[PDB]
Amino acid sequence: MQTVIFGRSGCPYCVRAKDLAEKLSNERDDFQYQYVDIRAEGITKEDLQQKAGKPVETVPQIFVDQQHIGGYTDFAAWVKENLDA
Repeated sequence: MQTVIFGRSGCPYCVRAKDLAEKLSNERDDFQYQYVDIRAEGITKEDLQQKAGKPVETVPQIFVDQQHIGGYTDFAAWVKENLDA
């Protein structure tokens, strides 16, 4: 599916979500990922806040096609109990 990482380049934080999503992207031939940045490209915390589900002031965040998962933690966990095959 389409996994999207919306993080803050510069910090070794999104790196985990990208690596995970990426690795998955290769472990499973049906998985693709996208690294989108909030400043580098120009996104607004408002729009994101809206599409994520009011994550107040917490980054980075991961999205899955249409649903929002949360932070790298939720992403790793989500992955574990979803792509365990």
